[PDB]
Amino acid sequence: GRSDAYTQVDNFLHAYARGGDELVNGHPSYTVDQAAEQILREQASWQKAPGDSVLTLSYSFLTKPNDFFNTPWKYVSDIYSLGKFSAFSAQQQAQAKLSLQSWSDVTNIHFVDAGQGDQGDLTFGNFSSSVGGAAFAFLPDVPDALKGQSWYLINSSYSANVNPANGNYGRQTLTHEIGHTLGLSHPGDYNAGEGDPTYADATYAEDTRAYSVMSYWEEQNTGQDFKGAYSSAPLLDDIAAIQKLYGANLTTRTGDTVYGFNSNTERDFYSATSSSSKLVFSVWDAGGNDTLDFSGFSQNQKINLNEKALSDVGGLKGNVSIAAGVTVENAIGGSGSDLLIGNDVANVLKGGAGNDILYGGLGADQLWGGAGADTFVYGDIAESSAAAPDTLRDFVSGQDKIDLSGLDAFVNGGLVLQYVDAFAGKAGQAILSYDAASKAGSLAIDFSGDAHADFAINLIGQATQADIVV
Ligand SMILES: [Ca+2]
Ligand SMILES: [Ca+2]
Ligand SMILES: [Ca+2]
Ligand SMILES: [Ca+2]
Ligand SMILES: [Ca+2]
Ligand SMILES: [Ca+2]
Ligand SMILES: [Ca+2]
Ligand SMILES: [Ca+2]
Ligand SMILES: [Zn+2]
Repeated sequence: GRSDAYTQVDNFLHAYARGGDELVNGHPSYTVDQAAEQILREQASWQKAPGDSVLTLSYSFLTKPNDFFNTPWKYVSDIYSLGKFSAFSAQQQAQAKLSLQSWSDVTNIHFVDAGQGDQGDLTFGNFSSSVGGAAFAFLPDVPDALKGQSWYLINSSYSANVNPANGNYGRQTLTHEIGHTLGLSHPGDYNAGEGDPTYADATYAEDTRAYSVMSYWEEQNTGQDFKGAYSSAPLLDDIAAIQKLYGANLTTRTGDTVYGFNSNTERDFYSATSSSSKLVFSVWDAGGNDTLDFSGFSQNQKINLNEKALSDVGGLKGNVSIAAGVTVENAIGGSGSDLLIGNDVANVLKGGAGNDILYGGLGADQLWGGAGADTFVYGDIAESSAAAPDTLRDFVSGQDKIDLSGLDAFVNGGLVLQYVDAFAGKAGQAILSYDAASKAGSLAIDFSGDAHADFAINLIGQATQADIVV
């Protein structure tokens, strides 16, 4: 009968489900693509210049008011005044460049620094009198006089935009408004709308800050919890949306990249500096052997390397995701009791201290449970074919367990394992080998009864029959 260990894997594999025919939060559930289509509903976009291979947009920081500032009412009907104008401070400029970069990392856009003034295709400036919210931008389908502008509220009472920094609202607002200048709309409001909306007014359930920085709804609405932090860079649905517009950037991080601790992506939102770090990011990577290093956290974590899946990293829930079309290969857990689930390719999963549950999935994985009593789960024989078997690089009999309880053959077929020394031609025969010389163990099982192993598991440590769970 299925074990608790296998149950935890199955549960997390289906956590944060999207696209179900069901009504989630009284709203239809959209897939990543349906969501992208919704975010792009206005059909606004920049046109790539003649002879340019990539869309090239320059940006500049306004030094004095422009036409729209002086005469807002000539463009936006109900804006009589914007208060006092002020230029972007040094911090706002540095942070604005990091947000711009986070967009160019995922699409084919090359941002050029036009400096101080009104010469850039995208301009940034501050205003002091709110017209409703804390900032605003114009999509690229407006007359040339307005195209590319984004404005941010700064005054004695509202200070969120004064010091943008990794993880805070000020930084997300920059990323959000720039999104607008690039062509992205809020995930909702167009068919109708009002003055005081709530998440109840969302078009689809995944319109929350866990899937799109363009949303205004808390991630809690969908089950995630970033504990006060805000994503500084584009999230799962934003990447998909911006990519339909300007294509996927296939030149980004093509080397062997590490995300989290010991990061080599010179990006603040992909790096963890201490155990107290609150990470919130969606991985976009175009190539190489990559690792999600979450070694520094002591909390119980759940990591899923499948694309489009979210993980509960460092104390937060559903804070780490992997974009569509991305293959991350390895993951390293921390000292807490973790759940690491791999994807279709060969993965290196390291549970570290604590009692972990490792699920390699398809491909020949290298599973390391590390200190503690770890469980290595399997739910399909093809996950460790005899042709391309897994390798348990640090098995410890009487401590670690190999979990086979969720296989169909056992849970439905009622197959019983008979430990033989040679395949005779009966289904259910298993040979537990072990060369004391190399200290290399082995487990082969013939499910089809044709005297040939269908499922195999290499080992480096001793595996007794009392270690295998069915
Ligand atoms: Ca890479
Ligand atoms: Ca990769
Ligand atoms: Ca661990
Ligand atoms: Ca795998
Ligand atoms: Ca462990
Ligand atoms: Ca162990
Ligand atoms: Ca496998
Ligand atoms: Ca066979
Ligand atoms: Zn907005």
